[PDB]
Amino acid sequence: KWWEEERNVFRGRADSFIARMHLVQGDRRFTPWKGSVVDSVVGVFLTQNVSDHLSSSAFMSLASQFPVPFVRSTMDTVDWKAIRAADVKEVAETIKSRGMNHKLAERIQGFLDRLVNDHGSIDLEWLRDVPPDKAKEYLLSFNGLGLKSVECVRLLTLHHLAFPVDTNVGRIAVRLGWVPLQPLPESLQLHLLEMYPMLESIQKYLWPRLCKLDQKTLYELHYQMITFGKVFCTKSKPNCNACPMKGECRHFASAFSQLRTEHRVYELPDEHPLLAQLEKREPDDPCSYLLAIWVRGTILIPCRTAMRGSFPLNGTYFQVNEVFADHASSLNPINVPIWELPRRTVYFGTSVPTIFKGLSTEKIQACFWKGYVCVRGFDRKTRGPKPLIARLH
DNA sequence: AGCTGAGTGATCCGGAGTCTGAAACA
DNA sequence: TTCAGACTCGGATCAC
Ligand code: SF4
Repeated sequence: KWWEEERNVFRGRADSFIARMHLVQGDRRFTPWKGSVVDSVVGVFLTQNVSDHLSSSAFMSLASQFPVPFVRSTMDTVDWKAIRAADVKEVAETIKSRGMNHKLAERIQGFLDRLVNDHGSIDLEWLRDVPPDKAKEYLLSFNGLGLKSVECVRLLTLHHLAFPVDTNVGRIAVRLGWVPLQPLPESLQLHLLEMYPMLESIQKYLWPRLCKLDQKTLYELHYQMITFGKVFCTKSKPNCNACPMKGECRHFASAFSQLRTEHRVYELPDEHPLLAQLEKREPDDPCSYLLAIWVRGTILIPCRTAMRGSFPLNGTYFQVNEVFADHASSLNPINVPIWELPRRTVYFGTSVPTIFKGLSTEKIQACFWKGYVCVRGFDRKTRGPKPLIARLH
């Protein structure tokens, strides 16, 4: 029964959280994405020890290097048989921009070899049928996957009852009024808030509190937690004064220009005849097409439209207001000889934390309601990632 | 008692960032 | 003013 009270109090903290920020991050509602499960497995391979934008870029580089011949559609966008028949050198060169490329490429090749010598064709849709316990056991039975990876794959793709704790989640849960930094032990004397490394097996002390909650609740909690950690709780100087839990974050009680490059531009309606070469935008994005201005023009495209959805891990790599830069439209921008359209801001930069540092709360709210973020570029022809043009940031 | 052994504890893999201290000059 | 080396988004070992 005492277990019950703890569970209830945690449920309450979560509810206060998922709501309080819901007035800031807009609508983080569940939206399904296409794609097989092997896409998720390769993605969780790829994002093991690298930042999110770099991992997404490496994944799309893999996708464009070997695209599936093509005309929740659980069909892999990458012809993994080609990678099975490929060589280690070239595939490591494919993700050379990520690091660890030899090691990761070898691990991917070993995983694919294990799969094919197990049951022939490359397929894991049947993981959706077995009980979650045995599926979790078999996924963990692989090499190169710890517990965080399998928990993440299960929760965000197979919709089980799981909670992956990345660095942000552990830091957040140890720094707020939630579980302290002394779960099993008793420090009781530190006299500072240095946040020395406590990203570890704490889950045995946290998972019991999160045994019985809704799946959508856990999905939204994870999504909003990671974006909130990206924007508000950074390892170096959080904008703690501006966090709505300033009256509740335990760390805040201890004490009490070149980053952003924005251009006020106009968005593109979905029925503009000059956009006929732009993949025929799909209807499941709150945000729309954008155009960057300096007779002159340069277009912007949303991420989900650019990739046709079907991104691994249900597309949690990307922010809600995240757009791509068309490489062709950047190399030789189009001359379009348009003022009465609504004016919107682009907030260019290089990552999520870099752009949002130093900003006041109202500016954050504005850029989440009628704002946008872009940190990279994209080529329509080869469907591959490319470095961002230096003409803006 | 004299050999486990459990568990961590460093350390690794590796590009691209940024951040930060020294130097330098006043 | 430079700039250069340190540090920052897990899973294998391997030593203790
Ligand atoms: S109150 Fe400040 S330090 Fe605490 S989580 Fe919010 S932004 Fe971070």
